[PDB]
Amino acid sequence: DLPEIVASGDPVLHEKAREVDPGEIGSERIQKIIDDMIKVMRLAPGVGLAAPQIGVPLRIIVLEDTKEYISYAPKEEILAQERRHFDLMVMVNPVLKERSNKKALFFEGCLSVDGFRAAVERYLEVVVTGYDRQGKRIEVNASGWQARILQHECDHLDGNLYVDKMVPRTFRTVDNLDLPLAEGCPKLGSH
Amino acid sequence: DLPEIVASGDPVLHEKAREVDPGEIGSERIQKIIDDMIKVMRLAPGVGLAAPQIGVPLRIIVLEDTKEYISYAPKEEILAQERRHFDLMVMVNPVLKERSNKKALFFEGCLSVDGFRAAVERYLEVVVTGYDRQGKRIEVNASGWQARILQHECDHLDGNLYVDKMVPRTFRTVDNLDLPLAEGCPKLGSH
Ligand SMILES: [Zn+2]
Ligand SMILES: [Zn+2]
Repeated sequence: DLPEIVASGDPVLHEKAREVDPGEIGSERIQKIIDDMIKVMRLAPGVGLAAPQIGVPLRIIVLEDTKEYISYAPKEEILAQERRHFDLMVMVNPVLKERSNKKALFFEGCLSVDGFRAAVERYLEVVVTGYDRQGKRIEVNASGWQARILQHECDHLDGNLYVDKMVPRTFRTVDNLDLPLAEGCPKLGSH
Repeated sequence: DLPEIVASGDPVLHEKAREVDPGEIGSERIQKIIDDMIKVMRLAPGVGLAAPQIGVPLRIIVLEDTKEYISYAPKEEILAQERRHFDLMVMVNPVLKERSNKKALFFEGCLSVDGFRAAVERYLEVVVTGYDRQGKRIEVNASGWQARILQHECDHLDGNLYVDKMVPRTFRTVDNLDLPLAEGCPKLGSH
């Protein structure tokens, strides 16, 4: 039977999650959770999902950008965002940190806050250490849309949601997403 | 037929509205708009509504708390918020200023962002100058839930929405509204 995605308000989403004990990473209990996450993330079509997003107070994140997800989207868009597909990925106790201060500005969404989008700023290049699905210890280096997902997803693990990181007055309805930015709003894009 | 409430994203909501020319206040054109607002505000049951919330880039706000709106709501709640009914009110080119530093923390919502609530801080006592429905000049002094509505509604006139003023990690689904605050969050209520 499957767990649902929790929405804002639910304390689990706005509280620091506990590090999963390496070694228990291989645990069936945990491997289950990881599978659940992966599934849900794919279920309601998404590219990221943190344990807390399903009631699990653990530091576990799953991510993936399939060329089919990207398939459907403005070529010029996909370009500017620097979005590229990347095989499913799982990280327990990830520890993220920017590889450089270059940043970018685009809209984000979260399955815990649907119907809405907001332009938030993220680091363009980042590096995340931590363990992989098998309790093995990995160092993933990324940039572009993948770096954003990592940041987004890792924040979830600290109780932070994009809404408390968005630029003023860019917040909007999924539907009005393509509407013009209000004057005084930074323009989208990189450096 | 009637105008609909615009949702975030729509530039009108995030841009400073223009002062309505005193004298045109009595204008039928404007008196219409004021009526529309009053209607809509009552239509989808609400207590505040700013011109921009219906595509009108003007500095006009309408508000009203009926003992019937107040009717159904926790007696201890209504109490703590210091909410009291007040006859419909209309203000063009209102100019609001706190009467004192004292503040309070409660959840707010906006018809341009439904399904969501967030705890935002407001001034407990305030004073708003400006004209009334008839182009007549007024000075309204308020406190409690009425002061909040004034602030909320006036912000709309400057392109500011509560989301860019909410306390971090209190944002939530209408449904999860009664859920516990996450740890590290200020407690609701007046000092
Ligand atoms: Zn999310
Ligand atoms: Zn509002």
